[PDB]
Amino acid sequence: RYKKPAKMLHEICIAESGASEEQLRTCLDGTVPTAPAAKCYIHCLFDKIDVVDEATGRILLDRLLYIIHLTRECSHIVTPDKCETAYETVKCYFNAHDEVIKFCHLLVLE
Ligand SMILES: CCCCCCCCCCCCCCCC(=O)O
Repeated sequence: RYKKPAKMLHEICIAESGASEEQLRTCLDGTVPTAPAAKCYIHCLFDKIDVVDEATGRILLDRLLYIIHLTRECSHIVTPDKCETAYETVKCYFNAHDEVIKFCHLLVLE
């Protein structure tokens, strides 16, 4: 609605990743969370919304934006670790403060 599906994504992904609320809560000032469990929380989000490329593991950023210049390079990031791939993609694309806080608010708060 879209607060209801995001709240559920957050609960499922906190469980799967083992990321604490405090670790994720760092997003409130616009900083992309850096804790290994928090990086895995981000991958879990992409996996649950089905925005992870089956072929390569690239993050399908344009597909994410359907769900709500720089998209193509950031959507072609592949690392040996799925959590690092998710973290590097967000860092690349959501490089502005307000961009991060908006998704943070959607996932993290009431
Ligand atoms: C801890 C928050 C920071 C990470 C959030 C920024 C990058 C990805 C955001 C995922 C959006 C999930 C909302 C889509 C779910 C839906 O469509 O219902």
